[PDB]
Amino acid sequence: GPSVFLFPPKPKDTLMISRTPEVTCVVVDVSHEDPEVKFNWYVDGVEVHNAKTKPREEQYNSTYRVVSVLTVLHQDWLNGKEYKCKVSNKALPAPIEKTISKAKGQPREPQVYTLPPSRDELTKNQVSLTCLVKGFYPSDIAVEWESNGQPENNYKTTPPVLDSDGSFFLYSKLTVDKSRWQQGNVFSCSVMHEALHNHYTQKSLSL
Amino acid sequence: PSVFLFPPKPKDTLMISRTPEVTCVVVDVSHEDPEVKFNWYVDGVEVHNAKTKPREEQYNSTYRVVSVLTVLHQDWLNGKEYKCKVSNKALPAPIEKTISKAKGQPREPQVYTLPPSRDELTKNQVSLTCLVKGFYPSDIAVEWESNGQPENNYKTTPPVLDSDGSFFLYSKLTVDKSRWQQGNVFSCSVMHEALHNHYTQKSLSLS
Ligand SMILES: *[C@@H]1O[C@H](CO[C@H]2O[C@@H](C)[C@@H](O)[C@@H](O)[C@@H]2O)[C@@H](O[C@@H]2O[C@H](CO)[C@@H](O[C@@H]3O[C@H](CO[C@H]4O[C@H](CO)[C@@H](O)[C@H](O)[C@@H]4O[C@@H]4O[C@H](CO)[C@@H](O[C@@H]5O[C@H](CO)[C@H](O)[C@H](O)[C@H]5O)[C@H](O)[C@H]4NC(C)=O)[C@@H](O)[C@H](O[C@H]4O[C@H](CO)[C@@H](O)[C@H](O[C@@H]5O[C@H](CO)[C@@H](O)[C@H](O)[C@H]5NC(C)=O)[C@@H]4O)[C@@H]3O)[C@H](O)[C@H]2NC(C)=O)[C@H](O)[C@H]1NC(C)=O
Ligand SMILES: *[C@@H]1O[C@H](CO[C@@H]2O[C@@H](C)[C@@H](O)[C@@H](O)[C@@H]2O)[C@@H](O[C@@H]2O[C@H](CO)[C@@H](O[C@@H]3O[C@H](CO[C@H]4O[C@H](CO)[C@@H](O)[C@H](O)[C@@H]4O[C@@H]4O[C@H](CO)[C@@H](O)[C@H](O)[C@H]4NC(C)=O)[C@@H](O)[C@H](O[C@H]4O[C@H](CO)[C@@H](O)[C@H](O)[C@@H]4O)[C@@H]3O)[C@H](O)[C@H]2NC(C)=O)[C@H](O)[C@H]1NC(C)=O
Repeated sequence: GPSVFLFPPKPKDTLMISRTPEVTCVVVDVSHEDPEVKFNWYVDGVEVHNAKTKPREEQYNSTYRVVSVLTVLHQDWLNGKEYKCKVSNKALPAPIEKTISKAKGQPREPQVYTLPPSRDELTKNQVSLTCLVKGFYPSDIAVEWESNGQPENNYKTTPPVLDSDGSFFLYSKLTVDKSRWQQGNVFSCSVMHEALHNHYTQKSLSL
Repeated sequence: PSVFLFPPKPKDTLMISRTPEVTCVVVDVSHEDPEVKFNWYVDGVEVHNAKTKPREEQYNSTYRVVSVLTVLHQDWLNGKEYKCKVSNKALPAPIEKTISKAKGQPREPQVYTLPPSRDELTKNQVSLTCLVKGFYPSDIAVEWESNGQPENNYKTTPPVLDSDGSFFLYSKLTVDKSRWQQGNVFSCSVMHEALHNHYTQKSLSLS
């Protein structure tokens, strides 16, 4: 009994035309008795025929895996067009269908706020710098840290929590050594979201 | 006939006035096959303190049976395991399931209260920030109180594994800009086993 899994493009892939958003349809538990699989793709009902399906790979449980990837348009995804993957197999009484698209709802511009560290944390070895992004819809977002054009990598981004007013919020905490923050250095919190102008914004944070 | 187990709520075990109540769930019950059985084993030894709630009726014609067992607070904190066993006339084997608290040395959380950014002053409301970090396990509970009464207009982020192996999160309490300008004091309460008396709190006020 095969099962089908569908995945959305990464949030950054759609916010800039420099990248290529894609939707991947994965089939697992492909029986050895009947390993033939056909992929039918549909976008808002009408069938599309520009899908690039890779040949099957046998897994270690003697079950094959077929993967079909369809490259989508940036504006089509941001306009909320449903993508449907149809998988047919001789071992399936009925074909399996999976649909995916952007979450419905009017886009909402996120608010970016940078918080200087608490006074209590000025005694410890390292100092936490926090960035608050709130009110953005949908949850597809990307937050990054850098200083003087150089990325910072000791940070963790929280999952988008559903706020009380139907919107989303999250926190991105950057961990830095004490000495760096004491020198009056400037750090920037970079946020990319579809409701922001040019799908990008940043705010500085210094002593 | 799927078996699912869930741990007690993190706040239940930290207060002796509550009940942990480990929950065992059996979904996709067989329509014609009745009498879902239940048995419990604690560290191997069988116990009989279960509360088998009467079943419900779901929309897809698959009812649910839940068995409830209350455990000792220290037993869960000491890491004792719990095993729920099920049987039926549609189940060939007695499918089991075991759950225990996360293994590892508990670490004391650090509580930091952060003020709203200067850019957020121009809005009708301001968002308070409480930073909890460096705690393990992820089982924790965060609340907000102001002048002896509970503020409930807040959302708490899920725990996130940090780079050192500890967890962290945030909680955002939203209050009207009028209240914050007066000088009202707001407290962030954190409950964890690694804290003395399983409780600590930090205040936050305009000054
Ligand atoms: C017919 O209809 C059936 C019922 O209808 C329901 O269907 C639902 C989809 C939904 O629409 C409902 O509205 C509707 O009523 C339906 O039955 C489904 O079957 C599903 C089959 O997968 C099953 O889904 C699983 O759910 C669990 C967790 O479910 C809880 O949380 C989610 C949200 O996170 C909610 O669904 C819900 O809130 C569930 O309840 C939580 O648990 C308990 C409740 O008992 C609460 O805790 C207690 O609370 C009380 C409070 O009084 C006490 O305080 C007590 O002390 C507490 O303990 C808790 O608060 C509840 N809420 C929350 C938020 O937690 C998911 O985790 C499952 O995903 C996991 O499982 C798969 C398969 O095993 C794995 O891929 C993986 O599991 C684990 O993953 C780990 C990853 O790190 C890994 O390490 C582990 O090893 C791995 N596990 C194993 C064993 O290996 C996934 O992560 C899964 O989605 C539904 O729960 C069930 N319905 C109900 C009501 O239970 C039928 O499917 C449907 N169709 C048919 C054909 O019958
Ligand atoms: C036979 O073996 C198959 C292959 O498994 C491999 O081989 C075996 C021998 C072992 O070595 C495995 O470790 C190895 O992986 C099995 O296929 C697996 O089936 C299960 C279902 O039973 C699939 O689980 C599903 O996973 C979804 C997400 O999967 C992505 O993320 C995984 C990490 O979390 C990653 O490991 C996967 O490879 C996959 O990667 C994504 O790929 C896409 C495109 O390629 C990328 O765009 C993504 O970025 C990738 N992801 C990441 C994180 O980078 C889950 O979403 C899904 O859960 C959902 O559905 C369930 C209901 O089904 C809900 O309960 C749940 O809440 C959620 O909604 C599900 O867990 C697994 O992915 C399959 N493995 C692979 C590699 O695809 C067969 O199952 C096995 N059969 C038998 C009979 O033994």
